[PDB]
Formats: sequence, structure tokens, C-alpha cells
Amino acid sequence: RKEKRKGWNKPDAFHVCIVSYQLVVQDQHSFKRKRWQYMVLDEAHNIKN
DNA sequence: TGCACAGGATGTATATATCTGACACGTGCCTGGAGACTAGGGAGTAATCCCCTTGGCGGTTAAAACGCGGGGGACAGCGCGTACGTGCGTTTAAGCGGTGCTAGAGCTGTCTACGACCAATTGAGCGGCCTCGGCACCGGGATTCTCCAGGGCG
Repeated sequence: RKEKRKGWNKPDAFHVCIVSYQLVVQDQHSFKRKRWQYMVLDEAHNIKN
């Protein structure tokens, strides 16, 4: 993940990113820094709580 | 003449009177033993609330666990030599017996500052709160920093 995040910030290396549900719990501090346009949730019956 | 002896002239442990030191016994003045009054500090209870558990499925991650290569560092063997161990004679100085002192250690009245004990005020310090600027974590990039392969050199 560090190797994925070293081409991350300054330029645009991707038009979309694929991140698992549970990884945003640990990496929430890193993912909250970058601005985003669309964040979509699959099978929302998880987050329902 | 060469020799044994009878008694004095010195030693020497032996037995007796004598000199410290420590245990043992008989007192009387600062201690304990005990009796009564006060009272606030300790034993006991009625909510309480508040964080701390109960029991176990799964999914996933970061940390724990195992496995091999080998590199270098622990470690055994062994020779050296000088640095203390051991043994003499020679000296300086403490141990100890005894002395003349004193100046500071040590027990006792005076009173007098001066701190113990107790009402009245409050304000400075403690419970409650709610923010934002310093802090937490990480990318970007430059910088250093060590690892490995010649090769010019033995």
C-alpha cells in the first residue's frame, strides 16, 4: 500500500480507485486527506448500522 | 696420681596470699497504674450510578512463529616476560604508662516573645465547559549512507 501511495498525491495517477471496506478503517487518516468526487458503496446493507 | 663423695651454690616448677572485674543484692523519686468526665471520631446503614462485563460466531489484518545460510565472533591452545609473590635486614613511629590543664559539654531558674486555640469574611482556588491552534501523520524531494564489483595493484 505504501508503494501504491508513493505515486499518489501530487499528479493524477488514476481516474478511479478501488479500496476495500475494512481498509478505510485503518487507512481512514490517509484517505481523508485527498479530495474526491464520487465515493460509491457496494451492497450498502453493511453500513446500515 | 686418678677417682668417687659430701655438701654448698644456684633454678624451678610448686603452692600460697594478693590484686581487678564482674556478677549479685538492697534502696527511693521520677516513672507507671488506675479512676472519673467529656465528645468527636469511628462503626453501621440507605440509596446510587457507573463503568465494567457475558458468550460466541464470521472476516481480516498485523504481529507472532518457524526455517535455513554462513559470517563473523566466541572460544580453546600455547608461548612470552615482567610484575607482583616470597624471603631477608634495617628504621620510624605507633602503643602505652604517666601528667598538667581547660574550655567546652551538661543540668537548672526567667520571662517573654510567641505560637497554640477559636469567631467572621471572602476571594482565590476548584468543578464545568467549549472552543481552535498546536499537534499527528505522511507525501515530495534532496541528501547521505552503506553494499558490492573490478583492477590496479601488490
